[PDB]
Amino acid sequence: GYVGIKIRLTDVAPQAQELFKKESLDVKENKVYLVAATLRPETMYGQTCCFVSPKIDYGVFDAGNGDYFITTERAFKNMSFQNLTPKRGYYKPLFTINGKTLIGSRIDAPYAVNKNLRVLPMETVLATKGTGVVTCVPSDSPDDFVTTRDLANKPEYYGIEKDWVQTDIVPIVHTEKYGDKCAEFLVNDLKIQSPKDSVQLANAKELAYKEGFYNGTMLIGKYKGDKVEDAAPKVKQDLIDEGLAFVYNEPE
Ligand SMILES: Nc1ncnc2c1ncn2[C@@H]1O[C@H](COP(=O)(O)O)[C@H]2O[B@-]3(OCc4cc(F)ccc43)O[C@H]21
Repeated sequence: GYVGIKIRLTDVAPQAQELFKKESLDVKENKVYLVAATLRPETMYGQTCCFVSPKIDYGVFDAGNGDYFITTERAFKNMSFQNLTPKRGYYKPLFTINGKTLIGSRIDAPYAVNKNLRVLPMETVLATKGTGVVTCVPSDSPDDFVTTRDLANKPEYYGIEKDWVQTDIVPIVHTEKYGDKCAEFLVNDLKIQSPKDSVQLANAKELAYKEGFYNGTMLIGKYKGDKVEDAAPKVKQDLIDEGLAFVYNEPE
């Protein structure tokens, strides 16, 4: 399974405003969330944006009790089978929305120390994995770092504005092998120049995880100074207790 991170949609992008208005779904009154799937809840302090795929047609689903989730239909269907939605096996969204239509939207990500976060495009989101929504932690995720780099280097070309992408990375996890921004270290060390270098990125991802999780120390938050291995389950439970996240499993 995954930890679903409830990223609050505070302001919708101009191209999506006419869509949300037609549905009578005010993001100021109602709680509309992009639900990002993560296995690294301890890294939520370093969220710099939320990624959606331009290729994916997301659903806006009734999550019950005034909540609304933006995910793939596959993911929401899975959530319905484990008491996270109003009705078991019901997964028709209120409406469908392409990832491109959400780009530029403003969001509030749980535990993120950086402010003024935006929804940005990620071309390499695997549509059949998790929720199809990926939160961006460039300090420790090689995929997120390489995607952020390309967006920051040619923002207008990528259909975004300069101020929407954040490059001033706040360190979250200290490591002995790769310093305090292991993803930056590893992307440079392995000379990964494109987000589509899947084989090398998978290598970097695993190296970053093993060192950061098993040997890393938290640099921020309630568990600053603690080993990541000890802190991670505590951060996860805190997020769940505070209504900012939840766990959900998949078939098989
Ligand atoms: N549909 C998708 N397409 C591409 N990537 C996706 C995705 N859904 C989630 N992810 C990414 O893969 C991680 C789980 O890795 P495995 O399952 O073990 O491969 C998740 O945790 B992680 O979230 C924040 C984070 C920080 C970090 F320092 C490292 C990783 C992540 O990035 C997410």
